[PDB]
Amino acid sequence: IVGGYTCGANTVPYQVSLNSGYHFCGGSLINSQWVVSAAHCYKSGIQVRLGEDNINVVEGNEQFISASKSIVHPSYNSNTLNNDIMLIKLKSAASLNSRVASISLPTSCASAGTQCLISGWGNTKSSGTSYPDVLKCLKAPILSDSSCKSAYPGQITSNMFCAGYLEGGKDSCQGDSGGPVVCSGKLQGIVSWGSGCAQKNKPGVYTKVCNYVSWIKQTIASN
Ligand SMILES: [Ca+2]
Repeated sequence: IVGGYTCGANTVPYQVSLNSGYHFCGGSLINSQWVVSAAHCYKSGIQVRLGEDNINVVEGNEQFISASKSIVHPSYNSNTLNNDIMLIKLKSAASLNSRVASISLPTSCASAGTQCLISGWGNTKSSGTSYPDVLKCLKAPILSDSSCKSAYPGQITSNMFCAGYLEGGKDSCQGDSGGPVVCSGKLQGIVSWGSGCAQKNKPGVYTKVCNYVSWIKQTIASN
C-alpha cells in the first residue's frame, strides 16, 4: 500500500495472505471455507494464511489452511484483466472469532464518492521497493466512471472501477493484488491492476465484485 497507515493487529479480520513458500497475494475470507482473490494471483500449491498481522512472525492468531480447489472466473482474460476474480475453497473450515471473521458480499454496487478501506502487505514505495511485514491500510474514494476511463482510455470494462487519488501519492501496489476493497462493511472490490503505483492520474483499478455475486453464490453452493 503506498501512502497508507499500519492497520493494527487483526483490525481487518477478513484479510488473508496467499502463501506458496512466501506471501504473493491478498484475498478476502467470505465464509468459513471460501476465499475470494484475483484470477491473476492463480497458481498451484496455495496455503491460505488467516489471522495474520506480521507475516514473518507467528504471533498466535494465525490459522494456516491449504486450498482444496481454485476456480478462476469462466471469462477471465489475462491480457485485459477483465473478470479478474477467483474462488479458493479451503481444505477445512476456518474457526471464526473476532480476529478471524468473514466479510459480507454486497447487495448493491457502491457509487463514486463512497469511501472504502483497502489493505495488504504489498510494496509501500512508488519508485523503489520496501515490503512491510505488518498489514497496511488505506482509506480511498471510489472514483467516477468518467475519471477512471479518462485515466485509462480503452482499458476499463464494466467489471472494473477506479478508487484512489488522481493527485497520486496513495494507492495499492504489487503484492496487494487479490486483496479487499471494503465499503460500508461490504466487499466491493479486489485489488487488480494500475500503471505503476501511486502515480499522478494513474489510480488503482479494481474488480467490481457486485457484478459477480450470483456466480460466487452458485459456485459455493455446488462445490
Ligand atoms: Ca504472523
